[PDB]
Amino acid sequence: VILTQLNEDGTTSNYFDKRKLKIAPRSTLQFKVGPPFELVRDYCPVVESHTGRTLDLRIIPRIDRGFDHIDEEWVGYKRNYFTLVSTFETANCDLDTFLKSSFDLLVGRLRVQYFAIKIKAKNDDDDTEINLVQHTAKRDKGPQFCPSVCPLVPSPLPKHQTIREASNVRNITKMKKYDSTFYLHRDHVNYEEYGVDSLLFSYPEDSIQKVARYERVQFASSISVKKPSQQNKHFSLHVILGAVVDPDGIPYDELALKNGSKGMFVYLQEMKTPPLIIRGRSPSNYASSQ
DNA sequence: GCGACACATAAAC
DNA sequence: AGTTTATGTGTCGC
Repeated sequence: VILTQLNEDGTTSNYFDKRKLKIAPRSTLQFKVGPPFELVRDYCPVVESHTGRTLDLRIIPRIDRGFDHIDEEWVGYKRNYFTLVSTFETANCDLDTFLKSSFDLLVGRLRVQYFAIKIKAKNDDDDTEINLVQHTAKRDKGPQFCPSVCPLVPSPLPKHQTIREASNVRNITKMKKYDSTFYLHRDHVNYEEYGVDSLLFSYPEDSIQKVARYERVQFASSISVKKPSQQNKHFSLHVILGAVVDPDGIPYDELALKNGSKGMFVYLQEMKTPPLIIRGRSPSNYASSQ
């Protein structure tokens, strides 16, 4: 009934079929590593502004809630939360150096203001985009919102156990414990060490995330989970790393910029999951029917 | 099949 | 040690 795999950090992922077994909502058995991500492609090259060195980039994503591996399929539930986390790394540049440097897109050179991640859901068979929604912990007693673009600096991805532990922390002392893992506070650096043109100082806010954490995520309530043939639709979750540039023929999305104008999120790299099945609200998707 | 409201139960403190 | 929080899911009414 429960199939167990050891995660990288020694925690377990415990896969079970909610059609057959009901587990408590706050059980640690609801936390588990989801499907592994794969490269879709690399897009615009990025170079350091004096050396000309190409910046090596890699997205490091993981799903930590919401998906079970059940007989060779990855299965989620429309009504339930998933968690998708991601960082990125720069193989050839340590963070401290990276933040003092400046970088251009090779298209002919657009200056990078900052790096950021976004996520999307798609129908994996036809590339149609599917809406995602997020809640706060208050769920129906708080607002609903669509996942946002997350400015980020390079960082290792926290272990599954760390994401689990930090999921519902309010206590101030405990929050302090995790702060350095999730945030860089630009207002606490020595400003005299940095040039006006430095990458750190073109980030839009002082509080800069080191990890993009999309928690309490669902597919939009209106998604059809089956095809007309009654076969399951196949979905995929995508993570896109971009460079945000000032707007004034390569893939990009428009972005609501800080100063009011509309800039460009220029694609750098994209990863996606294998095909995903989503179980809808039908009673037959739950053990209560049996 | 979906929005709303309800109940239940382990985590968080 | 008890209370509140957070979240899977049961149920009602259209």
